Amino acid sequence: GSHMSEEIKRVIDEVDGIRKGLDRSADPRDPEFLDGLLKQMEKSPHLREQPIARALMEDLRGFAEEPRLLRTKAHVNTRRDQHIFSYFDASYFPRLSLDYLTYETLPTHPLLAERYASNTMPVNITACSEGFESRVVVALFPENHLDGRQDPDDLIFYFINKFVERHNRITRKMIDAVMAPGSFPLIQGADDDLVESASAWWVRLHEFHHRQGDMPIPDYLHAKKLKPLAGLEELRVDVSSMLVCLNDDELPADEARRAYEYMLAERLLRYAVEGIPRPNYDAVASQLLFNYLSENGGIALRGDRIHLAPELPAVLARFLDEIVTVERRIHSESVADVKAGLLAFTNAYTDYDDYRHIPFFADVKQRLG
Ligand SMILES: [Fe+2]
Repeated sequence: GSHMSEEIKRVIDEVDGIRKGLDRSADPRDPEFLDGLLKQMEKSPHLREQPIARALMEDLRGFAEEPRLLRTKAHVNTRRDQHIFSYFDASYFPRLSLDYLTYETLPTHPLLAERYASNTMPVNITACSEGFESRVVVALFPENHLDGRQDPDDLIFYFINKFVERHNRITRKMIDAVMAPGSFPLIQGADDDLVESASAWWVRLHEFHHRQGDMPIPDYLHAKKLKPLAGLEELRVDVSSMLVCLNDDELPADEARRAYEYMLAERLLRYAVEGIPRPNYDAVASQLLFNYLSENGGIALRGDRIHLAPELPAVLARFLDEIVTVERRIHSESVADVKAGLLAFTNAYTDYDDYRHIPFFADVKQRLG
């Protein structure tokens, strides 16, 4: 390798060595645990030279008095370099602990980050410790750090290489075997660099739209924690994103179009089949959108193929309007009552027993891998 790449491998091999011996049953905030971790790190000769590791080490040393990873997050948020290293404690990323990555940025069109700014970093992982190999760890959020905090400057990271992989492994196959021929002309058989860019558009518009509307997630997180409502919210921001891709004609047309089709294929196909024995919240949301589209003339089933209707962009805007109409009630009714209204919308387009994978996708999951 190059000289840097060899040194990074030495840094990461040290991380992987400490990490695998850590008592993971312990409370990772316990001072004896952290002191012992600090001592292994202080005797870790390539790791302890890295600026991010020195920030982490000082944060950890002071953690009892100051339970913030203040220097670690300042390093990452200012992007002093493209190294991300910390001690993570995330319920839904259980394999993350003492973990280290380097990333490469992805170029995005200026009007995208200009008109639709958030603190979102779509990046590719270029090297990492074992925790970041977990296929589950497709993003990284400020509160996943040991201090559990999210603050207004914090950058959110999405590992686009992992989304491209999911597209290559599941979505492509599904487009061919599930959609009508000709459904997704700009993204069908598209090159990975083009999927990559579509996916970076998706995450950027996704996070932007979370913060938009009458019930934006920062403020209304708890209103939207129930599985159907968590899923309906993700649907709201993805459809909003799709519609920006169709309606904002100042965006480059091929890229916006490619992003649009990527988002719709991912939502209609890959997210719709996820689920151990039963659908997850993303799956239920895809079920919801699918049923809603069937029943309102956005898509039709014939031949065991989804056919995308000419007026799908109109049915999408109708869909988003029904959510916004319910969410606008927040300004005059109780949260409990607006939550009941959101729930009533989802129940009209899903099947609950937990939720059941709808029969069309039960057969696709059966038919395909
Ligand atoms: Fe989201």
